[PDB]
Amino acid sequence: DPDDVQFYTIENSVPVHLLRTGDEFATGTFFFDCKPCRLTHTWQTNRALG
Amino acid sequence: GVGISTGTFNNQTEFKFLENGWVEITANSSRLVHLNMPESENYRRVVVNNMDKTAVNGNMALDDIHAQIVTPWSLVDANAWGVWFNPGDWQLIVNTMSELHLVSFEQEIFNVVLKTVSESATQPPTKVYNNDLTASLMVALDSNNTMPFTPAAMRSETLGFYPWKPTIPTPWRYYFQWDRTLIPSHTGTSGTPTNIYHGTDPDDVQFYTIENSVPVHLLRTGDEFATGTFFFDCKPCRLTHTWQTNRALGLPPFLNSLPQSEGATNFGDIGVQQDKRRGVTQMGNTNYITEATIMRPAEVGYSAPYYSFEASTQGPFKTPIAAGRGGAQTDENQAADGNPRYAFGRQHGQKTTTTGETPERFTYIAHQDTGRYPEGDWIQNINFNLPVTNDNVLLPTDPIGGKTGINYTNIFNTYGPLTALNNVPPVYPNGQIWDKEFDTDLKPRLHVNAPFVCQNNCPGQLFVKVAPNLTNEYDPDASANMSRIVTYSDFWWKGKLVFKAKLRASHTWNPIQQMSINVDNQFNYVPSNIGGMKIVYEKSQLAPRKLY
Amino acid sequence: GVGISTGTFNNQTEFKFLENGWVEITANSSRLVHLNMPESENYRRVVVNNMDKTAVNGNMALDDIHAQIVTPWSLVDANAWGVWFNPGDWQLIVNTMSELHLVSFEQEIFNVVLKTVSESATQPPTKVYNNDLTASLMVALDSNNTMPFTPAAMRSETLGFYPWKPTIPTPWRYYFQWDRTLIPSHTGTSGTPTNIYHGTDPDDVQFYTIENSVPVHLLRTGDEFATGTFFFDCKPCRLTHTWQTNRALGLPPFLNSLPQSEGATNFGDIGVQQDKRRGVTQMGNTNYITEATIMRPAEVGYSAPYYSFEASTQGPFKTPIAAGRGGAQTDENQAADGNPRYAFGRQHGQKTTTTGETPERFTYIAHQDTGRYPEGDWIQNINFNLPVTNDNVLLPTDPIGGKTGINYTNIFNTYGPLTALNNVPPVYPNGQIWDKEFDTDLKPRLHVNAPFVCQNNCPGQLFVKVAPNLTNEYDPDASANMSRIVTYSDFWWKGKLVFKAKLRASHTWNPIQQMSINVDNQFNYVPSNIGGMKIVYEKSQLAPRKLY
Repeated sequence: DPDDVQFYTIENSVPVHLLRTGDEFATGTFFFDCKPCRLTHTWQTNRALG
Repeated sequence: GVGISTGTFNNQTEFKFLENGWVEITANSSRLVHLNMPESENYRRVVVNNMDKTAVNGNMALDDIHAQIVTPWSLVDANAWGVWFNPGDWQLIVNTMSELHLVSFEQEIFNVVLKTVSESATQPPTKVYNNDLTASLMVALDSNNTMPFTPAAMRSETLGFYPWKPTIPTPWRYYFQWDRTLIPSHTGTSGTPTNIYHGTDPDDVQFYTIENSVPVHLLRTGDEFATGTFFFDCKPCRLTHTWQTNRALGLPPFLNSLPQSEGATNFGDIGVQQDKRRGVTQMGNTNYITEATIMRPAEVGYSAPYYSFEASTQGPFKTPIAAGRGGAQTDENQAADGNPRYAFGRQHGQKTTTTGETPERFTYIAHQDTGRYPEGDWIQNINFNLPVTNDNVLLPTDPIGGKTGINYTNIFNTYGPLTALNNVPPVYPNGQIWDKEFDTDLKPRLHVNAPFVCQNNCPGQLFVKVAPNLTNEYDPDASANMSRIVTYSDFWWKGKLVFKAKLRASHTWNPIQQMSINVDNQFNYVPSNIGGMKIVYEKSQLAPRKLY
Repeated sequence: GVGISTGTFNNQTEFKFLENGWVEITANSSRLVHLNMPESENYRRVVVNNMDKTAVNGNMALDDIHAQIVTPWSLVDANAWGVWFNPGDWQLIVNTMSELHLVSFEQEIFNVVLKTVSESATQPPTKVYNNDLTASLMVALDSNNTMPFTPAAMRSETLGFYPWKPTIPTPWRYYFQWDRTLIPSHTGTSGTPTNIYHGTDPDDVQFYTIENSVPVHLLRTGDEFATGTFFFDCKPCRLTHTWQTNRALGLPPFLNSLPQSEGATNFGDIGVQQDKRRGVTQMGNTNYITEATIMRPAEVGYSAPYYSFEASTQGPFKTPIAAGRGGAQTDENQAADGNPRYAFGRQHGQKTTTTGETPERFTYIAHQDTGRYPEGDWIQNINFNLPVTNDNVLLPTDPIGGKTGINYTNIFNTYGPLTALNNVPPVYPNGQIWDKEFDTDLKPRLHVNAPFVCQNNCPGQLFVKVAPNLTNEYDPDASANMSRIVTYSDFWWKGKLVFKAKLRASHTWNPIQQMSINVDNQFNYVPSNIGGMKIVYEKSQLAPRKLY
């Protein structure tokens, strides 16, 4: 579907870095936004409530 | 005063660009409203019983039985896109903005006029129109939103869409509780299914009057009225559509062989045995990793029962769906459920000069691919032995209940904790703009009739009425009907809707889909030699957006 | 240094909305340029004589005789739309802005590399590529604009249009004065018309060298170069077209009779005898006031001689015209003069994967109706007796000079003090962006090749060259040819063009013409399975503007 068409190129969208031996690159620190993950499992079924 | 105008006409929409690509659209709309005295000056409690029509087995969906309160007041409703923007403005919004924010609303009544028709029943019976200088128009703004909410757009009863054409308000009426029972049947259902209108549960009874609830304003020519500014509370509306299906989420398979030559048949090829590939699935008992099989993060869209009528305390009703289909498979011919259909008149799009009383209509096929092709669906036994065997598959083709025109997709529902969907797109010009949330403990995730639902606060409705213009004879204790001087009023209504939009940015190499005039639609945007006008509907989330 | 990059790749175009609907577009373009050592290390003075071809009577327009100076330097030219914007960006500009302002330009050379090809003439003769770490690239920026201006876009010799495809600069050459005489003739012209290349007027001689005029920079890997920011001086470019002809200026005639019914034949009618109407004309001896006759304020467009070759000191040349035609009458078939034609290669639009050396081409038919249908023209004797008599009319049909394929329109010129025209519209992507004004006392009102002419100051040209990589043997007094080590260089070029645009506003009820992708053009904006790419040209003043 022509209205669903999206051709993306890296070159046109992100700044590109050329690194030679002497160079290096570093992303800085990114902080996430996420609810915590539980490390425990539950075992109670409707049959075991109350 | 008598010879002094109390207002200004303004139907100019202003676009004021701010910083960081934010525009502030302020839509001005002005109309001349014509209003007649009421049929009666009473509240009427009426029942509609078309039992005769449902009396035919197989016609239940034709049910119209209801009770309602008929009031001597008229409703001034301006909540439909067509009231505020023209084809020109819509193009601007839709082609260049990426999100819409409804900010506020204001309306005012000015340049009120009341005349009285006097008939000089002559040879050729004549009638003289005279100004009633001391007569009053009655205005009531239910700002505490006391009265039940009745969006006139679901009946194509809003103000009209053209600034140079006078309009009229609608007679205000609201639903009154009733109890009705209707058992479905079909062509050749022996007997007569119960079809009963039981009446009213007394504990569900609520009779409302304007007079007892809202402060009423009497305006004479010299007067004017203005609502102040109401601010809405609503999440923004996106002006872009999504196109990615579960089938298009994430990393595609790495192709071990790429076309060497151009050619519509020169495909590339994954190079690995479907039962020898790496990756994740949720088919614990299979080694086949295919695009239909590989794991996706959640599900875009859901399956819901189709042409499903449900029944509660007051008759059957159609089960609503958040998105229909259309595209590769549905056009007008590949007709489905979920797509809305709009019927309307000369004041809202039907060609002006057209003679004939058939409404003008259209089925809206959005652009966000979030629906379903039920025909492509299949259930299959968990053993997953593959060229599946007729009795380890349920196809949209096998009949359910032994009905040959019913399959499991009509009763199917795949909504669940992984469902992702989008709110409804705007329908220009016949669609409603905002809607009142339900005062229900748990609320609906969306409304299929307006992209904007105001939660905590909505503008109240505006009611208008010619006050009673009595004659010399008037006896309140007569069981007769009050006799009035034939009075009518014309007033100017001016409304102001403000939006906030954000400008779109290109992100792909390729161009976007834009609304544009062309040799085939051109004549839909200009008058006829007769001055006939029409307002063809348009789509709104033309550009794509990535879902993930 | 050796292991240190001296630059950054950037091909991102930013759109930054300001106040009051002004955007500031800043186009970043980055390419990898490949460059070879020069054929020779000398300036060469060469003449091109295709006398043999013009030797055929009736072929004068096929003339190519010229003299030029061939230089050991290459030109880095980035002045073509396609270098800075993609189909995506163009859509944004063109559909939503109403005027364009070219503000500045900057370019820089980084990450220079020089290698030397060493051939190990083996069985299968081999060649090793090695880095020449101490070798230098030579850069010269003629910022005082000393050298003669040579826009590489008139030869489709600009940097290429795709950021992921390496490119190359063009060998710089410039015109050297010559004197030539060619007498026109035709098929069957008895004899041999003089066709002489006389040589050079000594007082018109100007031999220029880069070395003697611009400061030259030697850059080694560790080096980098950057032009600073140059600001242009140019009137804004309109992104809208005009459509009104002399025939559509001002108050139309009042119609005394209007259609009563809709119908493509239900016309309205002026109700007054053409010789009995009021109004103004410039036909002092007539009482007929018609739409072709009534007075207009000035003239929109002008008539100029067509397929007119003029001759001066150096051969014949085509007379240029400010606008061609096309529309109601001209399409590819209704082919005319004034419309430009573009021929180009794989680096600038011709499909990448296409085999074959025929250039890719296109004739640009603008959208501003400011041209002429010479076929509709007529001269008529001043007595104005009306059904004009064959000898009181000169029709585009009667022959001039007794030639049957020539009429007065081919020699006609109606340019004068009432002429109103518009500058040339932008041609994406093959068109040139800016041009240098002529250092002439009186200047041209426009340039038919670029919408932007910088008067007082233009950015200077950028010249590049591999410096000589000599071998052990080198004798400056030998009449031979200097022997060099086969060296070549690759460097990254980064340019930055800034524009200022204004956002458009709707002013009509009806929508505008917008650029949009569709099922027929869609595949022109995405790669092939082969990775073939193409860049179809587009139009730019899509929306209308009122002239008066």
